[PDB]
This record gives sequence, structure tokens and C-alpha cells, in this order.
Amino acid sequence: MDIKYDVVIVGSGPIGCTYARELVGAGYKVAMFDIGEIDSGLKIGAHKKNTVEYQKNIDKFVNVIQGQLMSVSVPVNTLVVDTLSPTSWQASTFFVRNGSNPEQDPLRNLSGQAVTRVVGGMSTHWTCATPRFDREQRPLLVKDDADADDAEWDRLYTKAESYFQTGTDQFKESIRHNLVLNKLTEEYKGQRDFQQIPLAATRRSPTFVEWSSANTVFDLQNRPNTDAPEERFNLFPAVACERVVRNALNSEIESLHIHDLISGDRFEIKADVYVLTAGAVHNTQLLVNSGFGQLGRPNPANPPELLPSLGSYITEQSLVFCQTVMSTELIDSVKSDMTIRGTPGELTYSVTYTPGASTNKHPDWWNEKVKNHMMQHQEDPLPIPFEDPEPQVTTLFQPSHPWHTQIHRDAFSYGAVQQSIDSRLIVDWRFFGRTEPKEENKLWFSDKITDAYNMPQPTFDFRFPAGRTSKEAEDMMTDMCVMSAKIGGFLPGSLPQFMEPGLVLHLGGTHRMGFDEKEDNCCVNTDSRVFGFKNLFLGGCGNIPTAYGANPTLTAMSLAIKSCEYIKQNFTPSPFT
Amino acid sequence: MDIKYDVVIVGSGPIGCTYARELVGAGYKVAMFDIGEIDSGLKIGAHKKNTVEYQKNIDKFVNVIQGQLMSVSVPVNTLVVDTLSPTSWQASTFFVRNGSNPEQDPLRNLSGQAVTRVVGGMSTHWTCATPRFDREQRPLLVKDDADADDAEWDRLYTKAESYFQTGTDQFKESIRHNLVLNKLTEEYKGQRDFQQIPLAATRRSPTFVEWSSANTVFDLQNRPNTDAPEERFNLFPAVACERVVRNALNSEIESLHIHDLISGDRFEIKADVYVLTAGAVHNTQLLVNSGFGQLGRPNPANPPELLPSLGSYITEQSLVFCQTVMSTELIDSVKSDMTIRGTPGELTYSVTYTPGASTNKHPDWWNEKVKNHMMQHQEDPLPIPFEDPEPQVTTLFQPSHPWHTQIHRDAFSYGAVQQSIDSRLIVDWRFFGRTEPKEENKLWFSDKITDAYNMPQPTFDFRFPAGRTSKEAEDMMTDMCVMSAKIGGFLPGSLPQFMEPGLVLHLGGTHRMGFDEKEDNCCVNTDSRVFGFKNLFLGGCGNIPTAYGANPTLTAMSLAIKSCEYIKQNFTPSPFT
Amino acid sequence: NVIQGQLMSVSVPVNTLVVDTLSPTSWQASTFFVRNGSNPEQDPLRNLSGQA
Amino acid sequence: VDWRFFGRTEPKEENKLWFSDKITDAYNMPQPTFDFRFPAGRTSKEAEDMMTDMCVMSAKIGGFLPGSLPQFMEPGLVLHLGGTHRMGFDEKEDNCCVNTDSRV
Ligand SMILES: *Cc1cc2c(cc1C)nc1c(=O)[nH]c(=O)nc-1n2C[C@H](O)[C@H](O)[C@H](O)COP(=O)(O)OP(=O)(O)OC[C@H]1O[C@@H](n2cnc3c(N)ncnc32)[C@H](O)[C@@H]1O
Ligand SMILES: *Cc1cc2c(cc1C)nc1c(=O)[nH]c(=O)nc-1n2C[C@H](O)[C@H](O)[C@H](O)COP(=O)(O)OP(=O)(O)OC[C@H]1O[C@@H](n2cnc3c(N)ncnc32)[C@H](O)[C@@H]1O
Repeated sequence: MDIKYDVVIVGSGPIGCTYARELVGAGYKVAMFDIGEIDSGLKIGAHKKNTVEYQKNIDKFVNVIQGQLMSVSVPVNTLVVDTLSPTSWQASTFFVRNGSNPEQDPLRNLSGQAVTRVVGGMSTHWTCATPRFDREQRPLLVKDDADADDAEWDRLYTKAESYFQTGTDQFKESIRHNLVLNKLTEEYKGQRDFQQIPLAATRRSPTFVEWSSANTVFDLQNRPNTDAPEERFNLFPAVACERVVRNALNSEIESLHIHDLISGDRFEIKADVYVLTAGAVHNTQLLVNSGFGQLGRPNPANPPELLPSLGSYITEQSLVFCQTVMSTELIDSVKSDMTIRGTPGELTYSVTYTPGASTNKHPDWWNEKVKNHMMQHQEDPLPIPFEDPEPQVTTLFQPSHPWHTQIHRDAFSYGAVQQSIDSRLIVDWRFFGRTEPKEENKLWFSDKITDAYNMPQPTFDFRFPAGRTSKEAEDMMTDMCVMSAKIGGFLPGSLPQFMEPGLVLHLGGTHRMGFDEKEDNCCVNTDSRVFGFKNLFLGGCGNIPTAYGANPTLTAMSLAIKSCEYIKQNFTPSPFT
Repeated sequence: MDIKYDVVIVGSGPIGCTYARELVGAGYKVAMFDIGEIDSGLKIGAHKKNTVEYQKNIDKFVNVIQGQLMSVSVPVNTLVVDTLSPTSWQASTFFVRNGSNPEQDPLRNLSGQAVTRVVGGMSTHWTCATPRFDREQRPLLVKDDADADDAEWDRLYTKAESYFQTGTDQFKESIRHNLVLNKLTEEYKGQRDFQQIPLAATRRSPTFVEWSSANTVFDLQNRPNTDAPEERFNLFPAVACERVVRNALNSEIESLHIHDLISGDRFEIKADVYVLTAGAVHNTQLLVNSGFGQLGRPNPANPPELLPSLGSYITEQSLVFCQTVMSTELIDSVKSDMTIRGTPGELTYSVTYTPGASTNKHPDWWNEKVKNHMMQHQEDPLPIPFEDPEPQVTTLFQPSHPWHTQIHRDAFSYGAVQQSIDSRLIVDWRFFGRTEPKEENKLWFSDKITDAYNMPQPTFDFRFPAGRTSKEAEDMMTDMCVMSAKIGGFLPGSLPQFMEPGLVLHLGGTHRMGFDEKEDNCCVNTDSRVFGFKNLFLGGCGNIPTAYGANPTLTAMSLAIKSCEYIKQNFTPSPFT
Repeated sequence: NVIQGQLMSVSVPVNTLVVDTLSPTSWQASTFFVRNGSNPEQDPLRNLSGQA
Repeated sequence: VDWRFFGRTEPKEENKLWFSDKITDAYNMPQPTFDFRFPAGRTSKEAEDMMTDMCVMSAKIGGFLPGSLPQFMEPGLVLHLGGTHRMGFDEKEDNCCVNTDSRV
């Protein structure tokens, strides 16, 4: 292991991989460190649901997700257990137990917020939804020129869509998808538009979708190698990056202090450029542990020397959720073009349609699928083929409905009573609200309590702001109740509800971007460079300073691409030696 | 891809890897197929709990286990959901839904039986307990010579323990471990012996234990390689092995038919030797798909041509479980040697002991750990150090207590109310009973219903036998209640209970061993060779024909070692040319 | 049910259960205040919670 | 079959029923408050021995019904509260409130 690199990247999630793809491919000698380890098969950092076993039983994948989410801040537990035996040891107080954080006010938390420490970060389990932000959700890249701003965003998004292999066509011939899409299109004719959720994925077969991940962006293989003989890249897993060392003038980073978790050794690693892509919480922790912002409980009478906005203006989306069970009317519509003769299971049972007839309400391919299912499976009471893919429907955020929507299926933990309902009938509804950035909403770090890696313990001070955020969040729940009813009634056990704050994991604004440090209350400029520092960049959702409803990864990636362009103009790659 | 080898092995679990280690090492050209894929990191087939992240947060590992256990047979669901909206499509019958098996009687099932399809099989997540069977639980290898039989078992188990890196010392300096060990030792003085559970694991540091797996046994890297330039081995993941082809005389296997799940291609693989190590359920399924035993619901009027005992005499252990919260008496005993002056948090707080003093209850190393925890963490009300390892205690099966015992901790999902209890206080209790082999207890395969891989669907017909099995099961429950009370009272929410049948996953006897096919109602001989067939061997817990309570893997491995000795004496490795 | 309808708990400590899935528009407490006949004198770990 | 085993609790001065001077109940009376723990020593040992005895004795009749596994009940759910105004021969010597005629 060398002492000296051109570029060091902290974190191997999709944003770290965006920096790696750009900088490795432009000839820089790059090292990337991740506190977590390789565990996605031979494709390093790839999507864990791309195994044949998970494509066959998607519902088991929820356990993979839960297995790699570690709660950020867990308040001291105050549950009374008063049925212990009189011989068991019993507390006299609610003391600090089981990794809980005594700094945490349980009523001002993001209890759902969690982090993932594996190579490839959260992109080894994510849902892969990559919509663009419209103007109202999107940070400015060009001031006082809307057309140049639009064109810069379109350029960046288009490259990012390339890196993720985003597409809107992978579910085009699913009967359920089209059944839902067409009904909502009709119901909202001239009011709202519906389309497929943009998904980072490529269909390989009618029963296999290769979901994208960090690996799609950059394969994380050491270079040079055979396919890439001129490139230079080393990945170091199980390495905790602990701090960047500031020079006395606060104008440059001099090294990156690391702790090898296998060997136990500590090093100082030196590079021309330091990139932090450790996620929205862990970028902030690393910065704070390096003397940026303020350690300990916020004190507005003792302002921090550096980046006073760091860890303020934090945003997290409101999320509402329910599931539905498809209406009788919709289910009967699936077989509207069929002529049915006889009795199921008998010899003279016949299901037929006339292909191409003008009276047919469905296309030939749909009718063929339905006829074959009904004919080959006469014991089954539903017209939807067993292997029909799930719906993947959205109407994107607009000013008259300012929430993102997903009307679809992902991995779900059904209760035994719910497993009673045929899976083909079930549709998930998830509406995501935007949250106004407010100075009082903070992520801070204890000066006494430490986490499992002996770093200052993250603590939230968060409430959904009064005013627009709150009114919109409740209007959003109503909208889901109204819209979902057009498809079917709620599934018992999955009734309309707000999710635990932060369970969405779309945390933003912890190290937010803007044009001017003071005027825009921010930490990085539009090249993602830390103000004042020549050689320190941050990537990820923590850069996004706006109120957004849509899934933010694609936007973070777009910013990271722009960041790499600055880097490419301002730093010279070492010569191949 | 070659289609010709000396030895082909179906399954990459620890039993498949026992054959690979032996036969690759003896110079055979070996191929191994697994229907599952590589996903344990760069160490192929290794234990998934070996990451730093799981060493720090062990309770999250329960999710990893659940994500790779697929239920074998789920009966048709009859739960009534009668609060759907009137508009939702609603069933008139409890029709076949959601992969359920209409052949399965819900009251004669092993509902908790599940399989894992991943490289390394279940040894990627297992608890690593590897006790030997005493005579009463163990199949005979030598008839009418108890001493020779003991000597042969000792030789085999010794080699098996070396392969797994079994030890009884990895937890010797845990305070919690010794606290429990010494108390049970005292309480049962003269009546029962206690020791550490024998574990397949190597301690690397005070906070890291490297758990063994299939990888420990055999590293599963393609050979030849730098480290083994004269060996020959190829692993082929995502390949469903479907049938072995019998010759007309039923004396030899002629090929293995396989299905590549990625490409969709089918091949006939040729070998001199065919080894089936697909697990107790799937070995049986592959054999039945190949014309052994009987397909469909058992029909005694229509005897199977081959291996009529295949799928009969199946055994599964009864399992009782509770948790306890350590007694005040035991907790106070942890600090019995301490002198405490003043009160915690203050300046004059002192905790001291006298090293080597003859009136001390505890060794110096224990007193020093207690002393330092209490002095450095004066806010904490317990004398047990935060990183103190868990107990790993057993009293092994004996005639006067015919069940295996584990008094320990492994992966567990605590309810929010239980998370209220400090984890240092909690001990898990699991006692495993032996189940008599009975002809009527059967694993059979449907001739109409198929599973997720289009293979005949497994169906159980099982009840715990009346008589000794049942009486001993209830006596075991009582023994757990009596013995756990000596350590502490039950933890609310983990009260003494039988676990769902088969959730233990120690299924045996599906393709059982004996001396004589007819007289011993069995499928393989003591070399694990299928009767009548020169070149077909079965490995795994399915071979074990006895009633056993101890964890069976180490025993199955020992049988596979003996099987390899036969193969090495009867088959010649091809010339490495 | 007859029994439960005429058993009134003697001393119920202040409730500290966290409900954090209220809608943002709903009135939300800042503290665990004295609510619903709870007794702030009561140490929840030194109670007879079942006494009625 | 239901199994209920009831243990005896040593009377200890520190175990108290008292009444708030500020909080009031539904009848506007001083709010009762407990300060109670099962005493260490004999009470606690017997309680746990009692649990074990129920596990051993019940097994002779049948195994446990799932959902009604052996458990201690919430303290006081039993409603056999005693000693709040206790009898004895001598007020000071026997730490008591009424005599053997139940007279205060
Ligand atoms: C979990 C989740 C997330 C998710 C989702 C569904 C689930 C269940 N669905 C999404 C969706 O459909 N659309 C979308 O845009 N995002 C979705 N997500 C969130 C998404 O996965 C994240 O936004 C994205 O992965 C963030 O990428 P980024 O690269 O910034 O961060 P990361 O993936 O968390 O990776 C961070 C890496 O850093 C390592 N780390 C952390 N601390 C350190 C230190 N100190 N030293 C070295 N490395 C560190 C972590 O191990 C991690 O690998
Ligand atoms: C899950 C589990 C298991 C377990 C345990 C705790 C848990 C939660 N604790 C144990 C303990 O402490 N002590 C012990 O002895 N065992 C414990 N176990 C059970 C143990 O893991 C199993 O007994 C053991 O792994 C069995 O090994 P074996 O090699 O015989 O079988 P396997 O691990 O199931 O691997 C089978 C492989 O075969 C592949 N397969 C299945 N079907 C096919 C087909 N048709 N074609 C090709 N390959 C096939 C599977 O994918 C699997 O990988």
C-alpha cells in the first residue's frame, strides 16, 4: 500500500463511484477507501437482488435491506418491563444501554434514519428509481439565466442517466403495469400525466431484471488490469477514514487519517485531491471530527470558525404509504376481450378472442397472455399470468401536486394474514413530500458519546417545519387516499400512514451547496468544493440545498459529474510511472 | 466448459467441500455445481458474519439468515380477511396462491423446514456448533466390535474437527461465559458435566472471531492456481443439477443432466464418480427426479423399483427455547472480590482488589477486567465489561439427559420492549431432542405441483413419534425450565416454548445409511455409496439413520471423509497432462 | 370483560411511548406531559402497575 | 387447564402506599402512589422457586398452551394487596395501625 495518490475518495457508494469513473478514466492515480467490505458476489459493489434466488422470491429481499441498515441515533429506551422474575437483575433507572444515544431527544429525531457500511454503499439494495428534479425542486447551477441553467442540468442528468442505465421501458409489456397506468391516465385525463418510474435497470429476460448499482457506474476492480492497462485504481475495504488534516491557514487538506480495521494500523494518506462521498451523515461526521463546524450540542453564542452552516438546514422527505387490492372491475377488465365457453377443469372449457378485432379493448399481446393463462391454468380464478411483472407507475412532482409518487411493488414483509391475498392483486403506494430547509433542523455530533466505530455519536434535532411542508404533507396523504381508491381498496395491515421519519433515507442538506458561503448559508460551491479549501470536495445528497420530493441520487450524481469537470481543469494527473 | 471430469459434486455446502478437499487434494479432476451464486465476499463460500459490521452489530445478522431461508412446503392459507373494501376483488375459495403447496396437510408438516441456495450453502450463516455424537446417537460403522467402532469414529471426527477448525477455547476468558459455566458446574456437581460448546471458529482478537464455513474446509478457488499448480477444480455457480442418468442394469450412473440458469442452456456432464451433496431435501429431490424411490403421494400397493426407503424414516429434532435475565445474585458475584470506597461519579470513587489473594472467588484476569470497567465507566450500573464476549456453554447429551444443550447467544431479533434489557444480562437457552426414525414420517415429491425451479414440489408427512420421542421432548422442556432458573428468570417475550417444527434445520434420514438395504431400511452403505450403483455417493445429514439431538454436520462430514477413502481406493485420478 | 370494565388502575405513570408517525399537521407534544389521568409522582420502576 | 401459583411477600417498611399532596384522582382525592419492590432474600428466591414448581408440576398434566407460556403477571394484577393498615398487638413494637379487635 503506497503513501501517495493523485485522488483519494472516501466511500464506494454510487457517488464515490461517479468520482472514480470520471477520475480513473481521465488518467488519475486513484485510491478509494470504504469502511465496509466486499459482499455482493464477484461483481464488486453490485445490486444484491440480481441473484436468481431473489428474482424468484422478491419478498425475501427485505431481509437483505434490514440486515444492512444501522440506525443513526437511538434514544434511551424507557419501556417498562415489570414482569421480570424477582430474582433477575433489575434497573433502578433508564440508564444508557445497548448503544443508545443519551443526547437524543426522542421527540426531535429522525428515528428511521440509518446507514449502510458495505462496498457499494446503499446502491447494493436500493429501489433504483432515478427521476430528474423539475425546476422547483432543483438547486441553481447558473444564476439569473434560466435557459443556461436548464441546459446545464439536462447535460448533467443525461450523462448521469447513462452511468446508471436509467430507462422507462423495462416494464412496458406487464399486464398489471398497463392495467394501472391506463386507469390512472384515464382518470386524470387533462389533469396529470402518468408514465413508468425511471429505473436504473436493464431487462435481460421476461423474468430477470438486472438492477443497477455502484458497480454499473464503476466496476471497482483494481487497475491496471487487462481491460484497462493504462488506468490506476485501488479499492481498500475495511478502512475507517477518520479525518482530513487541515493546514494552519485553512486553505488546504494535507492528509487523510485512516484506520485499517483488519490490521489495526493507522496511516496518514497523502493526495492532491480529497473527495468525501461517505453519505450525508458520515461526510458530516468526518468533517466535524476534522475541526469543521462545531463539535457537541449547538451553541449559537459560540459560532464555529469554519463552515458554520454544516449540519444545519437538514431535510428529510415526508413519506406516506399504503397498499391496495385491485378492484373487481379492473380484474374483470383484464379479460374483457375473451369469449369463455364451458366450465373450468372440464374438457370443453374454451377461452378465445379474435385477434385485431376493432371491438377489442386490449392489444393482441395482452390477450394472448390472458388466454394462455386462463387455458393452461383452469384452477386459477385470476386472468393475470403468474409471471406477469409488477406495475412501476408514477406521476411526477408538479406544482399542483408537489410530491413524487411511486405506484409499484418493491420488497415487502407481508404478515401471515396478508399472505392470504394473492400477490397479483397487490399494489404499493408511496408518496414522498418536499421539506423546507430550516436552520433549526440539525445533525450534530456528541463531544462525549461515541458510536460503534468510536466516532462522535450523530444526534438529530429535527421537526417537519410548520407552514408549507406540513400542509403539503397532509395534502399528500389525502391525494394518495383519493388516487389509490381508483385502483382498489386498502389492504388490511397496510392502511394509509406516515412512515417513521427518515425511513425513506433521502436525507439532504447536511453539507449543502450554494453560490455564496454567507449569503446562501452553505458549505460547498457549485463545483462541490469546500469554501476556502483548494483541494477538498464533497459528493452526495448532503450537497442538495433545496426542498425536494423526488428520489435524489440521480441529482447527487449530476452534481458529482460537474465536480469532476472542475477537478479535471485544475489538477494534473501524475504521469504513468 | 468441459463436459468430462473424474468427479462431479452437486452442492457447494460444507459436505460438498469435504469431498472437494479430499478428492482435489488426492489429484482428481473435480467439477462442483451449485444452483446458488457467489455472495460472501472474495472468500468464496465463507461465513457472512465475518464482517467487521456484523462483529459489531451481531443482532442484525438474523436478517441475513432469514433472507436466505426459503420454506420447503407452505400449506394453502386459510386466514380470513373480511375487511377488504367491497370494491376489491375477493376470493370465493382458499385457492392455491403465492407458491403454497396444495399437497401439504398443514397438521402433518415441518412448517419451519427451509433451504438455502448460495455458494457455501447453509455454512454461510450457521451457528458453528460441532459436537460429536456419543454412542447412543451415532450410526454403527463396524458391527459387533464396539472398540473398533469407537476407534473409527474417533479417527473420522478428529479429521473433521481439523477441517472445520473446531475448538473449545475461543471463549475461555469471557466473564459471562465463566459466570454461567461455574454456576451450572456447581449446581450439577457429581451429576452432569459442563464445558464450552465445541465451535468451528478461530478467535482473531478480543473482539473478532472468525467463524468457519465451507470456505474453511475448501477455499473453492478454481485450480490450477499459483498456490496449487498441480490440482484441478472448477466451481460452476447458478447451475441447477436436475437428474442423474441410470444405465439399463441400474448398476452405474452415466451422466448428470444440468441446467445453466444464466444462459438457459442444458448439458450432460460425464464423470467417473457422482457425489450428491445438495442437502437432505434436495438430494432426495434429485434422486426422485432420476427414477429412484417413488414420485407422487406414497402408495404402498405400488412398490418403487429402486431405494424403497428413500424419503422414509425422516427425523427432525424437537427444539425448546427461552431467554433469561441474569440473577441479581450472579451479577453481584461478578464483583465479589472488589473493595468499593465512596460513591460513583465523584473524585474519591475507588474500586480495588488484591491480586492473588487466596480468598478471591475469581482469577486476576477477571478481577482486572471488572476493576477497569467499574473505574472507567462509573455511570454504568453493571460490573460486566462492555465488550465481554457471550457465553457458549453446553452439557452434552447423556442417557440421563438425552438432549443437546446450548446456553449461549446467537443472532436474535429483540422486540422494542426486550431492547429495554441490557444485552449483558441476557442468555439464550436451546435444548434439542432426538427423534425416533419411523417409516411413516416421509418427505415425498408431488407429480403435479412444482417448486420455484420447476422441480417436483417437496411435501412432508410428519409427526413427532409417540413414545420415547414425545416423552423426552416434554422432559427436555422441563429440564430447560429447571436448569435456566439457576441463572435467572425468563425474559418477557422469550418465554419457554417449542419452536416451529423444522425451524432448527437438522433434518436427517431422508436417504439414510445402514449395512443392508432391506434389513436396515436404508439407501446408502457405510461408504455412502447408493446400493447397487458402483459410482454414485450421497453426502450430508440425510445419511444419518439414528435419533440424534446434537448438531449433525460434524457427523455428516465424518461420514463424507470415510466415503472419500472408499472413492480413493476404487477410482483412479486421470493423468494430469 | 365484566371484570376489566370495573377494574380502574390505581397508579399509572406518565407515558413515555414515542409516537412519531403523526401527520405533520397534527398537534405534537414537545415533552411527556401529564396526560390522561397519569400520576407524575409515580416511579414506573417501583410501581404495582396491575393494582386496580 | 389454567395454572396460577401465588407467592408470599415479606412485609418491609420501605414498601409503601402514599398519597400525593398535589395530584388528585378522579374523585378529587389525594392520588395514590406506590413505592414497591419484591424484597430481596426469601421473597425473591421463593418467587423463582414457585415459577419452577409450576413448570415441573404442569408438565405432568400437559405441555404449555402457546400464547399462555409460563410468566410472572404484572405486579398487583393479582389484587391481594395487604398490610396497608396492618394489625398487631402493640402499635410501636409490631409497627402497626390496628389491634386484634381491628380498632385503630
Ligand atoms: C436503503 C435504501 C436506499 C434507497 C432506496 C431504497 C432503500 C431501501 N431507494 C432509492 C431510490 O429508489 N432512489 C434513489 O435515488 N435512492 C434510493 N435509495 C438511496 C440511495 O441508495 C442513496 O441516495 C445513495 O446510495 C447515496 O449514495 P452515496 O454514494 O452518497 O452514499 P452511500 O451509498 O451511502 O455510500 C456511502 C459509503 O461510504 C462508506 N462510509 C461511511 N463512512 C465511512 C468512513 N468514515 N470511512 C470510509 N467509508 C465510509 C459506507 O460504507 C458506504 O459504503
Ligand atoms: C440455517 C442454519 C443452519 C445451521 C445453524 C444455524 C442456522 C440458522 N446452526 C448449526 C450448528 O450450529 N451446527 C451444525 O452442525 N449445523 C448448523 N446448521 C445446519 C448446517 O448449516 C447444515 O447441516 C449444513 O450446512 C449442511 O451441509 P450440506 O453441505 O449437506 O448442505 P447445505 O449447506 O444445505 O448445502 C447444500 C448446497 O446444495 C445446493 N443445491 C441444492 N439443490 C441443488 C441442485 N439441484 N443443483 C445444484 N445445487 C443444489 C444448495 O444451493 C446448497 O448451497
